[PDB]
Amino acid sequence: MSNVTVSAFTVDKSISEEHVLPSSFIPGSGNIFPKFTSAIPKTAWELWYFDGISKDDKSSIVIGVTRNAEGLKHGGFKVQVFVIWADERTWHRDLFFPESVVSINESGVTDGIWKDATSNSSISFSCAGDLSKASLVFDVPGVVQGDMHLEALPGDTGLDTDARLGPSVYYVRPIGRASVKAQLSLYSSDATAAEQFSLGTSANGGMDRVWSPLSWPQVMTESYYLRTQVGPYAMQIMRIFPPAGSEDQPSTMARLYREGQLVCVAQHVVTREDALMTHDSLILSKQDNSDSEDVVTGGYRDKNTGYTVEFVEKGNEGQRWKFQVRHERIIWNTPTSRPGPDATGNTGFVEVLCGGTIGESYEGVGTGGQCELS
Repeated sequence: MSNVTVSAFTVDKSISEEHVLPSSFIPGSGNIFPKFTSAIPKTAWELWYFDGISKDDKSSIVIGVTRNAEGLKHGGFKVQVFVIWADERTWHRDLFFPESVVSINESGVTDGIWKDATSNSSISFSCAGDLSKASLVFDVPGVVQGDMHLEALPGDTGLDTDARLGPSVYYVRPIGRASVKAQLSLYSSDATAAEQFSLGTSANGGMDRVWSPLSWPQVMTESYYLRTQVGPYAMQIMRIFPPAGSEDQPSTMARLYREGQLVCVAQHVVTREDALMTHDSLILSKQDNSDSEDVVTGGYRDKNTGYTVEFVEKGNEGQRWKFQVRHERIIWNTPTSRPGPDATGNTGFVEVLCGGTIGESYEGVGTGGQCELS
């Protein structure tokens, strides 16, 4: 009943056994529309990611809307929802929907609807054509109901930058920098009680769009995610280490903004400020200050308490921005191996940051995540 372009998947019919090639990356675009349009191969995956974190009280919300075959045994395509309250209570669900539909409508809005007709449940996202905002509607009775809204902050969009994350993954950032609001009713597992969640004030966040034809262990052994507003600064980092047995350099899709102006476009990871002066570069190193009072580690074999971030502008005269990243609160700990002293895992953090150029000590909070595969 309207002039739509549509990719309608069901978990029963859209998972292919043969290998499929995805449509190509659209430079300068949010790439919101799915790249595996008719069927998705067993190893491939697609991600629509949204988060926000309150500078005022450190409440935070994290949404992963995915297509991939791993949910097949679970009854559909997975959506992940994590929240942490100001008081560090947490809530989480993996939700599986048989139907996933992404469409572009007559006004240019791209809508994604993950639905489960027989439980009257759905989670949807909606991206404005100009990516000036995106909103989500949670409608899962007895589980989660409410909405989330992201508004793009003024300035450069960063969409005219390289989105490759190594040779097998594309990491696009449709909304790099946004203000965020979220209100949810969150139910207990038995659905007899519900708690209210309101994202705190002065919340920042954004939206990322990620996809690959290869499984996670085929593209990386470890990843670090970070998104934060630090006074005038805003930065988004994804850094991976190459898969086991490879010998590539680490990869990164890392960006630094100042007053909304994109000032460092780092596609390379280095260990030293002079290692690669022909390119904007990133130094990302773990820290271990287990004696500090305001720090946490993940719940697996990585005992790092934080990271040092340094953006190194290109050139002999290039600027340098350095930020300390301290893990302050645990949003989630989920395993990527069987239990044990050497177990690996995936941890989400409320991060606290401080830094800038020399002579600056701006502060903010951010969302962090680290995953180590085995």
